[PDB]
Amino acid sequence: TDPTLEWFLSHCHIHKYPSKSTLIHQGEKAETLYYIVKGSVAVLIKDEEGKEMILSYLNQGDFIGELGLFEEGQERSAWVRAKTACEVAEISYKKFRQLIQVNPDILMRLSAQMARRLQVTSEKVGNLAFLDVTGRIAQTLLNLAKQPDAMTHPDGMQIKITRQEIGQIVGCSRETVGRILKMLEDQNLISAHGKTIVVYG
Amino acid sequence: TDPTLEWFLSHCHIHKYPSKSTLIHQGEKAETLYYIVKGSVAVLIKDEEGKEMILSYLNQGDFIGELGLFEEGQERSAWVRAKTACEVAEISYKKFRQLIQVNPDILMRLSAQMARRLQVTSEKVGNLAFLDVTGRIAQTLLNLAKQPDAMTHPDGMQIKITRQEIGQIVGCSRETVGRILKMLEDQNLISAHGKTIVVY
Ligand SMILES: Nc1ncnc2c1ncn2[C@@H]1O[C@@H]2COP(=O)(O)O[C@H]2[C@H]1O
Ligand SMILES: Nc1ncnc2c1ncn2[C@@H]1O[C@@H]2COP(=O)(O)O[C@H]2[C@H]1O
Repeated sequence: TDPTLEWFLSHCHIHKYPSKSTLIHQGEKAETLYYIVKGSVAVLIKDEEGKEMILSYLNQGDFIGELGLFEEGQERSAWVRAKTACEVAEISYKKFRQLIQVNPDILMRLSAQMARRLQVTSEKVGNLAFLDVTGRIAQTLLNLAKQPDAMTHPDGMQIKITRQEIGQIVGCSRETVGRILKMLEDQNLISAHGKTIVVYG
Repeated sequence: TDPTLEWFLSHCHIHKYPSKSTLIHQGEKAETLYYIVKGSVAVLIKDEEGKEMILSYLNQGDFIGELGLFEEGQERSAWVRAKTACEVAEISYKKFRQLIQVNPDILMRLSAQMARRLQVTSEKVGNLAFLDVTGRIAQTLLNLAKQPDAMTHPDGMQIKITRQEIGQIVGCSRETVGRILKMLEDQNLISAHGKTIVVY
């Protein structure tokens, strides 16, 4: 059982958010911490022209908006959009800091999540620096194929994903994803038809 | 410095490291936490080929090797090499977790640094994804103009970085860096005198 989590949750005010709604806006003054009770969200950044890139998918049990907790006057570092319908707990940093005194184990949990996120984001940095847009998309297709939800196909592995989700992962437009996917098909690397993509061998 | 910091340091061993020496090797079993008492280090990762990429620079007052602390059986996520001569304090994770029980404020200081690192690293992800090699270099020069080792100037400030270094942060060749540094000079954005660049 987890008494610490119930204790924490009891000090928050829980709300429901339909999918696609924005929970956090980049630039806002940060004064509250969030905790995903149910559902999943996408943490994303945009460029001066609206092109989006997902930094991470966050799910049940994950804290959100923790980056502004340690210093005053911080701004939210990214937008957070509900991927599915969510049930999110919210609490002011001020109240949260009071809880940390009563039981530091709650901070230990938050920090464990921050360390994992740093490891994963550093990994992305490596890829963005070493691969160009074509390689980024190819490697993404390979990783998707290696995932558990990836189905087995007569000629390799089959994955389901829209050209737009791929664009969000690599940080390019869906039209760009379209051109590269077309090129990859001509090189006999994949087979794209509808929302289904077959990765060969 | 303050009493809490000094309290933490009294439970550590302080070791000296010369320039270019490796403090942490990627893949090692993470069992120790470090604190930079004096000096500077670089955090590096690389691709299947051996090409190095500078993830970050850390300085006096920064903790290092904190990532493997929250879960046992983890490997160091990167290589950490001394940029200058360093004076680094170290303590076992086991002993550190004990200190947390006495005074959690020590964990707060650590977590604050991790939060900052996540912000900076995420920003780096944005730069690499949305900026062309030229855009990256212009930004990097500014990020470097913010370093503690940067010198002032009657026209902006100055850095003593090399073309290999810049290429390692941005993700490009020494040649390309030169090519781009040249352009930025024509456009009156910077001025290079040897290994010294004056960022306006
Ligand atoms: N690299 C990342 N990985 C995971 N989550 C992140 C990352 N960058 C930002 N976020 C989350 O997005 C939130 C935006 O608001 P905050 O900056 O307060 O806190 C941020 C973290 O919760
Ligand atoms: N993105 C990053 N920014 C700053 N320091 C980092 C980053 N990634 C790794 N490190 C540091 O490099 C260390 C490598 O060993 P650890 O993984 O134990 O701890 C890591 C952190 O101390």
